[PDB]
Amino acid sequence: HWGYGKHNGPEHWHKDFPIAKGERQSPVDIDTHTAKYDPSLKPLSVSYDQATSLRILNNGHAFNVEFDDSQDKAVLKGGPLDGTYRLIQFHFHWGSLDGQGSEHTVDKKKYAAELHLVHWNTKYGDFGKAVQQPDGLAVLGIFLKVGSAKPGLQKVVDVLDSIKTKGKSADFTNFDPRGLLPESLDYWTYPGSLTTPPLLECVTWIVLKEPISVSSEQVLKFRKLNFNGEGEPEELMVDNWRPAQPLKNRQIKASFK
Ligand SMILES: NS(=O)(=O)c1ccc(-c2cnc3ccccc3c2)cc1
Ligand SMILES: [Zn+2]
Repeated sequence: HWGYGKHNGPEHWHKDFPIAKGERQSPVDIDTHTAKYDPSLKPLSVSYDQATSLRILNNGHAFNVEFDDSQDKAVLKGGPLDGTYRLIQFHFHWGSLDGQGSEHTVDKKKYAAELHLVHWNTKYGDFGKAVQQPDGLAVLGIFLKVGSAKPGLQKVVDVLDSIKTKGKSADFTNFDPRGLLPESLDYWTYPGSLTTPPLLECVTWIVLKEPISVSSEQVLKFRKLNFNGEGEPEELMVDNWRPAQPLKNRQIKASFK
């Protein structure tokens, strides 16, 4: 099955998921000089004060911090969006080296990691229905650069030892995702896809221009996770990013001048 290795990595996915060669695939390079300022773009509305985190899971390609999405608790609105999107999970993509790891790039620059806060459009009733719709998901993407530690990330880092291998999960209640956001909510936005199989073309991408800083030790502990399950040969969970895909007939808009 699919993964990030030489024999099952992004270059192979199209054989099981032909949409990998589609017209609105993610991630993309964000050419900041070609992205046009759109003065009609509204500010983002990130309402996370009532977020209810539940669990953290090693799913064999990343770790997901999952939320209660059975009610409107943590929601994304505004920006390019119509309607209300419920937070269901966030996860990261990261590198084996500080100089790579993000999925989106900015003027071809790669960050050490990228955070994805995944939300689904409540008008479709549940997550599984939403991913079948071209406006089903809104993913808030946030770059991570290596520098000073991010205090609000440390509770995530601390628990990774307990979910080292594929299929392990741990209680993760009372985590506040507001501690993962940068100061500014200026963003770029474009229509795209899931960056992992099934690669469905259901995502409005909202990528924050301001990265967050994490410490070398924080990302180091990301890289001690495992792709494999317990009892199998150890494969470090590193370089779980898909590279930039052709922009094709899309325009990236900027919320800011
Ligand atoms: N990396 S990303 O674009 O933010 C992202 C990628 C994939 C999913 C996801 C994962 N597994 C699925 C299984 C069945 C249906 C939809 C799925 C979506 C959810 C979010
Ligand atoms: Zn992702």
